[PDB]
Amino acid sequence: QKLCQRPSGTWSGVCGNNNACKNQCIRLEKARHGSCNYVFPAHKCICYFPC
Repeated sequence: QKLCQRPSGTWSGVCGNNNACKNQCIRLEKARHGSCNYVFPAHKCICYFPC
């Protein structure tokens, strides 16, 4: 198991707080993790799934 990233699901916008959208992913789209991943040109909450 590692973490695979997936931006779309519950997230749409900017990455406000790591823990916030992490939890949001896990609750909504049911990810394992989620954080501000720096994709050009700005941090977005990318949800991390177990892969």
